[PDB]
Amino acid sequence: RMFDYLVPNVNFFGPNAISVVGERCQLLGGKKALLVTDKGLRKDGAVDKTLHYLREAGIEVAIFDGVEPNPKDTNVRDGLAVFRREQCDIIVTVGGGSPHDCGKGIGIAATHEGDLYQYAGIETLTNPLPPIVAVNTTAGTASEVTRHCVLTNTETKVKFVIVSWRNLPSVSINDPLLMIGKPAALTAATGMDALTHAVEAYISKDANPVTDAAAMQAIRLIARNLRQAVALGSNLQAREYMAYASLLAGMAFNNANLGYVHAMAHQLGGLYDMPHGVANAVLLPHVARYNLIANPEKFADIAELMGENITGLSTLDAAEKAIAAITRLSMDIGIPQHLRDLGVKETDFPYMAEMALKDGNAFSNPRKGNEQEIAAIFRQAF
Amino acid sequence: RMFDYLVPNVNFFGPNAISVVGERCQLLGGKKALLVTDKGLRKDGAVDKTLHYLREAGIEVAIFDGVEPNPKDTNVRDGLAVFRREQCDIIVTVGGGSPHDCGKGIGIAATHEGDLYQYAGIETLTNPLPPIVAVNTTAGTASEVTRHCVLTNTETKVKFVIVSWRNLPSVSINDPLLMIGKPAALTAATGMDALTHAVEAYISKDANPVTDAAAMQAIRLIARNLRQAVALGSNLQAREYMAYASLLAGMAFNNANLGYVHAMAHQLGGLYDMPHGVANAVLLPHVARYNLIANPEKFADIAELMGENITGLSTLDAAEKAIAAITRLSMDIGIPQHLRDLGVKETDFPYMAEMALKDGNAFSNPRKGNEQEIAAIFRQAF
Amino acid sequence: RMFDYLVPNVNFFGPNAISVVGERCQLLGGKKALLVTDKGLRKDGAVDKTLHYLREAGIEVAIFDGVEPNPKDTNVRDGLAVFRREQCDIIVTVGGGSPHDCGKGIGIAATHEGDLYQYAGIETLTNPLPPIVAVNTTAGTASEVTRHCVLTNTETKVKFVIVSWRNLPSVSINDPLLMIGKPAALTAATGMDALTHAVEAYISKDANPVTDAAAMQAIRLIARNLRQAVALGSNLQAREYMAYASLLAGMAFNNANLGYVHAMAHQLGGLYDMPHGVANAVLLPHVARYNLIANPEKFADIAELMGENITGLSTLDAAEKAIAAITRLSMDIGIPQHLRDLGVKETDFPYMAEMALKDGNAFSNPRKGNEQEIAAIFRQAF
Amino acid sequence: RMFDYLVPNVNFFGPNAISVVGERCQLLGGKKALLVTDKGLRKDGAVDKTLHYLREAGIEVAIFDGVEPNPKDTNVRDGLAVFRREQCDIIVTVGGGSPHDCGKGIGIAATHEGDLYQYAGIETLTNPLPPIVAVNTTAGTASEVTRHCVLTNTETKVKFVIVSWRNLPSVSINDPLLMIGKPAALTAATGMDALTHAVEAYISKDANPVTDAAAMQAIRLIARNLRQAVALGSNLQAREYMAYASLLAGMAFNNANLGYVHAMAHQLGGLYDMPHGVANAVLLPHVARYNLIANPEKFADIAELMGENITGLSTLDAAEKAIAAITRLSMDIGIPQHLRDLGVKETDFPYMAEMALKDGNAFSNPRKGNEQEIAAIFRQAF
Ligand SMILES: [Fe+2]
Ligand SMILES: [Fe+2]
Ligand SMILES: [Fe+2]
Ligand SMILES: [Fe+2]
Repeated sequence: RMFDYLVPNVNFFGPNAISVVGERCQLLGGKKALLVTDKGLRKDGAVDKTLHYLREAGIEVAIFDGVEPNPKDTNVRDGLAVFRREQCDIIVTVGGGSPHDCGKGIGIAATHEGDLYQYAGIETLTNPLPPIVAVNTTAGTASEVTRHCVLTNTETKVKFVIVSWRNLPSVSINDPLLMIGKPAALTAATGMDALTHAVEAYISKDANPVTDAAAMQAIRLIARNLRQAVALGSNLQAREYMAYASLLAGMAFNNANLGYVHAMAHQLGGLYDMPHGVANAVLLPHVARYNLIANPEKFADIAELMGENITGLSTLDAAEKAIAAITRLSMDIGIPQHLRDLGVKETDFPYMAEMALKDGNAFSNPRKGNEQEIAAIFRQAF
Repeated sequence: RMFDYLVPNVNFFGPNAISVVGERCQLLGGKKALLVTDKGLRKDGAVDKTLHYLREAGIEVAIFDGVEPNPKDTNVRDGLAVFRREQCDIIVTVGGGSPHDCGKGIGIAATHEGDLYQYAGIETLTNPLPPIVAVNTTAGTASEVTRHCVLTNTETKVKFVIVSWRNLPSVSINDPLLMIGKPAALTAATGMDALTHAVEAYISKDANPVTDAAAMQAIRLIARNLRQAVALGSNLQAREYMAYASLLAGMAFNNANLGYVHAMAHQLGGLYDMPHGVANAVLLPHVARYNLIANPEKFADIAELMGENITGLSTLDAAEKAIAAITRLSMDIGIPQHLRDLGVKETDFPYMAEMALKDGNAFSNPRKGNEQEIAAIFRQAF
Repeated sequence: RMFDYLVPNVNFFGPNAISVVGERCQLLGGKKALLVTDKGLRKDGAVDKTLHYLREAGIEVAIFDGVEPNPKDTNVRDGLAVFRREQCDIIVTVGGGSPHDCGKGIGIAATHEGDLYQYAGIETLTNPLPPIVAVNTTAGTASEVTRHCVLTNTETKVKFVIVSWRNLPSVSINDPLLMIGKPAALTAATGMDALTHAVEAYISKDANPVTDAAAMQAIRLIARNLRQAVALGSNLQAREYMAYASLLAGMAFNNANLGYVHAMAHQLGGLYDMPHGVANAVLLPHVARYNLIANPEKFADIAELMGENITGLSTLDAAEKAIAAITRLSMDIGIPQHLRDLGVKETDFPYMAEMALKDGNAFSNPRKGNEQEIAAIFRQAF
Repeated sequence: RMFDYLVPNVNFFGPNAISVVGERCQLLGGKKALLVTDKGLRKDGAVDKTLHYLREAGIEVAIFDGVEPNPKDTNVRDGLAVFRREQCDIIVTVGGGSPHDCGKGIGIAATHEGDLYQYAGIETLTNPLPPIVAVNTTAGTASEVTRHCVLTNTETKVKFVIVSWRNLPSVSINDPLLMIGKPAALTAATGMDALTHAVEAYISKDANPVTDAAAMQAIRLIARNLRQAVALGSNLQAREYMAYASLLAGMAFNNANLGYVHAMAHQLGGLYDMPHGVANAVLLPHVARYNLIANPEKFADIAELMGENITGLSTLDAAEKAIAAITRLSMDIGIPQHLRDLGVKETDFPYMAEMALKDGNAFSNPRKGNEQEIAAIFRQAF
């Protein structure tokens, strides 16, 4: 009946947006910055650019590149050792989801009483984190705009979530010039992740008109730009729109939550460490069809948003076109269409399905299923 | 080429969203609140609710209801004394635009070398304000979401603006249950203010895909709800949508700015002190038609968004329908169609145009004009 | 949010439906009947038919005919006097609106302590009335299916209403064979009265899907049958469908209430005592246009229900066609178009409008108006 | 040529409509209720709700929960024993069809001398029953609004029906808040039972425009909500709309009767004791195709009612779309499509056809068949 809508205070997007990193640290009060990034991204001009604007604005910088794909709690432990030994004032995360998830963890662990795993759950944080300037490199996760901090436990080998308004970065930066170097396959997976965020947020039980505003636009932008962005990575106009789309999808799903697509994709990531992007892609249209009966009117909307002609059609028929439209986009941009080829096996369906209902994202799915109905979705996508 | 996007960190909307004010002050550290409001709102059951939930969460309160319809520099001063003498920690603003502006001004003055004018202009603020929670009771202004602080200088009899990311409230609240008591004519005017925010933001030189997400949905929401809401204030559903519409329109124009409608409306409100909502409403269609040639494609979008059938028409014809649609909506809800009836006089046109050209809102208008062209628009609205 | 839906327990309709009056009096335990009717109807064949079947089933009868157009309170006294002296067990009403109100009044006065006017208002009745078998003769009022009883207070001159589930007749009878003799003007007026019941109930604040089932079908029936009915009274099919329409519109309005049409129609009957049917008729399209902004979507349904082609149209344009259709039907059947022609004076509007805003039927109107706005509608129908 | 139309005097529906059970028992003169229910419903909150409001209203209550799915005469015996032993005044049934038929049966046995099977047939009852308040729990049977009481003869093992106006419950209550807990499969089967009531009544020999009004809206509502209701039972709007739909389908079929779908369903219920709703659903599209030639116009209507596009089509082609729309809905909600999978045997068809031809509902079917043809329908549904 009532909703909250969280989003970073100050956000920057457009080509050359990276040029504000240094300036926005001066305004936040940051003297020294912990730059949190990947081993991969650290050798060209991505971390190098923010590193240039940081020293230009007179901000000292100790870097932490020890962030694994799937951010670990020991990554926060080792990361916090730098923040404390080098005495950093501000956190600058640069990369995809992983650097962002880790920078927040460091912010939490540096500000909240010893240990890290104990603060898992809802609004359970007491004191403000150190300022975080999250410069985002991927048109997919939108973590730079999210309330969510998800790390992986070393002890239990199971991920945990910390959901707090205090995890909202102080400033977000989305510069498409930093994204040009993404290989086609990667821009496709991150692109479908963004799509998945948009439709799941659009059809979520927690969907509202304010959230819809962002989700609808994201779906539209993705449908007009994802193909062209994977076609030619140097296409700036396409990159820009993909960047805005992903940021919009984030503003949406941060406040409306997701559904079964992520609930199932996290399991594929759990058992096979399949890339989160592709896991969402191959499942999307199968879960979307399953969700269809829950709100065919909004699926009719999705079709229209994706460019489909909808004129003389019953709502159910227009809804159908949304499914087709999603699989057409999926097939055009290279996405593998069957789990059979991603290494997945049929015996792991019951376990994954069981886990999927227990996943945090399942609660907001428009259709309340069971373990058998989820196993049938997997088999349809196999 | 580059864009910023500012929005309050944490936002609440939906029926009964007032119930979080006390809890939200607790999380921001506020021990004693300054309640900034109107004499007319100060009794019934609207500021008593925010006074109730603040009392149940254990926050002490000093009320300042000395806010004028056009927030004055002396209103900030007098309210600051109450902030200082009663020793308040946090600012709760309840009402429409006036309490929110005056609230921000109080926040500024309590934090920056005492003076009004001294800090007018762009990013001129150095220090964080006291936390501000803003409860909005009007589906019109969106000042609870805005970076602007507009006061009037009694020394010069002319208004001034302060623009800062620090003016952004800590929390915004949009409870449609509070708005229900709004009389028909008032909701007609406030609706059109929002409508004006949405289209000016959408066609603005500073518009972008992200900005546009909010503007578009707001036009769709207003086109579908404003009529219903002026017909029957107790219609909760229409009240809900108007609140989101006004809020989204705020997320749009806060970051894409406005244009000639507001530039011209402030002049009507500067002389005949015409209600801001009605000044926008009466001028909207005429400034729309003027701006048409700057972006026909986006005016075609507006027609579509307002529910018009565009199927076989040329862009220009479709643009025409957006103007028609706006004036139909304007007439339906009871807006006076001619400035002549609002006591406006033709001899004042030249001077009004001159001022409009200088107004801060003039720069972002998609069509660059002169005094003669602006004067002629007035003539078309007489 | 919660709704009641009242209707007689047993209802008969169709050609020769009258053939059950006797049998149904037997089943209710009535040994002797009070026949409550008009002087006009009481000789020819109409109360004679009902008389024949009462005799055939062994029920002896005493008849009361002193019912005025607009049933007086004294009419009830005179009816109760016959009810007691003749020792009556059951009450059979035959006629239009009046004999039904008078019948119910007698029923009330016979079972509740000696005085009539004192029982005005909502659920004020404690005791069951004698069984009432209501045989309807006009495709207009639907009083045979209604919880209301409305008599004129002879001492004050003003009408009063007793609203109770205990006013529902035991059995209703709607035999179209009994309506064949109605003059064209009478069938036009009663038909418009039925259409009014239907549209006001459809757009009422108290409307719901159960209620709308009856109203939608009644509008559809009237659109396809009223012209045919006024053109030729001996047309059995047209009389059948009008009889069913009127009954359905009763089932609707009894439970969703009415609106500004009826609140204004009663005032025209209050001063010039215009026939209720024609008053509603001349007001309908004008009050409808005023109500449009409250619910354009439902007015768009009305256009469709009435046989208009809505295909390419925006909702508003579709809603327009509902007004057009109504006034087309009005004109076709010979309803007078201007109040001026019915001896209505302009200086009576301020009083009438004031009185109309207080009428019981005004609270359920979808648009909340006032003195001036309702006066404006009068001037439009002038 | 002449029609009766029976329905409870007073009906409540909408969220929280249960809150009137106690108040309504007071007005019917009831001092001590016999709560007639299932062991299942009887703990949680639904007979608890009616118990709460009964006791709050000062009504004492004895409870009989020995009602079987397929209520036996011996249940009525046992229920009646409690009615008399505990000195009960009024009967309150809460549940689906079972508690209602059993509640009616007890009411009959309480006022009608000797046995049960004796009173089987039409208007065979002479005495009024004790007042009956019926609180409905299922959007399916609509027995709370019906003239029928069907029990099972334990001596003969076959079923019997008592059809009477006196079987009409005094008050029906339809609170969708009480229907939320129904598992997906049940709401689907009860929904399709409602659908079957609506289409059979629409196309029955005994159909008329009063009856059709309720039938049409029930079809429209079911086509717009059943998919949503089975997808998420906590969907309040879909629950409301299904509840109003079932009620309307009841008001329709109670008066227009049913046809071959029910005639054949009862035999599946007889032999395999298949759930009524699923037996109906699996048969609907095949019986509908068989009945098509009796009335292609109304199937064309049914197609349009279920949202199908009929614009270009011949009546026959439009009618075809109704059959497809029915089966599409059935599959969408996970209804089993083949009797082969319900444990049905082929050489039971001859016996089932014989019995279907003798069933009470067979008479009003718009197509007169024989044993071969009915058997041939079973074969198509196999
Ligand atoms: Fe994701
Ligand atoms: Fe404004
Ligand atoms: Fe009337
Ligand atoms: Fe049934």
